[PDB]
Amino acid sequence: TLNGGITDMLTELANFEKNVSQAIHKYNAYRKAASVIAKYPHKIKSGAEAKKLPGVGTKIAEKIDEFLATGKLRKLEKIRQDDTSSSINFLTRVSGIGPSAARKFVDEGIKTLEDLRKNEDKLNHHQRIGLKYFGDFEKRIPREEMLQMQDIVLNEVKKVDSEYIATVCGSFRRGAESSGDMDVLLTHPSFTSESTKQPKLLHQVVEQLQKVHFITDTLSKGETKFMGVCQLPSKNDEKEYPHRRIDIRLIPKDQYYCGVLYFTGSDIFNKNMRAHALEKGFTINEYTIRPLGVTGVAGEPLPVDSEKDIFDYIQWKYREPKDRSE
DNA sequence: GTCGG
DNA sequence: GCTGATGCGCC
DNA sequence: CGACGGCGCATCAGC
Ligand SMILES: *CC[C@H](OP(*)(=O)O)[C@H](O)COP(=O)(O)O
Ligand SMILES: [Mg+2]
Ligand SMILES: [Mg+2]
Ligand SMILES: [Mg+2]
Repeated sequence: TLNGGITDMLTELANFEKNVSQAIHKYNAYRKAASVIAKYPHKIKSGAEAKKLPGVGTKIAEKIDEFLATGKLRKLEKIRQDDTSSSINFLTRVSGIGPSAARKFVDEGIKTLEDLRKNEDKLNHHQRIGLKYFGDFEKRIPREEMLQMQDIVLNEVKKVDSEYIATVCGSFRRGAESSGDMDVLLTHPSFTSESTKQPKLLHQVVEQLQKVHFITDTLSKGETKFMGVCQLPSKNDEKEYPHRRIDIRLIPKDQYYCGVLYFTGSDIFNKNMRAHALEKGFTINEYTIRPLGVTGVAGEPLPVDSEKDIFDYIQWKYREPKDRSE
């Protein structure tokens, strides 16, 4: 838990700026600072010491001085006592209630868990499922359950078409001991950057996972991205496993490396790496790495035959998945 | 909130 | 219907 | 002082 006090302070400040202030760049600034301090292999003894790290400026240095002197932050003390703030911070924990919906709900007097359950007809489909599994979704998944979930998905995908490849990404591919959810990258040879030679490629997989009662609910679904809910089967007379979030992303098979880089994360690593790419005159998305032309208009996709090729282009030494976490 | 022209 | 803007989601 | 990562799906306004 080294500099755990400081990183917890910065995360709380980030969530405030995101949820209450709707200040996305302040949110990103706080999380970048939190991530760089988490990686620092010494007990920070001063704001001046922290300020030497990239992402920590004058204002974060001053808060760290306050926090090390007093073990708290008066700004955070006040946010915690503010009723609108604490109402908004609570509601934003429901899947599908963002900053705008939370403030809207608070404006209608809907501020608590009881208030939401009374007001189900005021909730869209996503929000109703977020409410139904509120408690379940705050639970982390042990790596042991992630391996059982992997076995069901990979085995069920093989049953639809042996040409599908399914890869579990997110914190699981980074080798975390627990995961917030299950992120699945899907490829099929019939879907490339050049041609969709078969329709319902994602649909057929979702349908098989519904048929064996693994996928239990849908939050959203298009041609390339599924967002839903799944659950491990339980034994005779055992308590049921919690319901879990599942994301499935179908990526063009020739663009697998850009796709697996994106879907492995972490989010903060992606933002740091894409920001660095821009500094080096390249743009990275889940599909391609492209050069920026004279104008600032992206050029043709560069050849990529490995994750490492993307690192090479922007002149970074390769980071294994396990080294891309916070 | 921070960084780099 | 379509297109473009916005909210909320993913890493 | 401008830029800050990039894009999928749901929803709604305007034509
Ligand atoms: C943490 C201190 C703040 O840094 P940012 O530009 O959010 C400001 O210095 C104080 O502003 P406040 O939020 O009005 O206290
Ligand atoms: Mg995840
Ligand atoms: Mg996910
Ligand atoms: Mg995540």
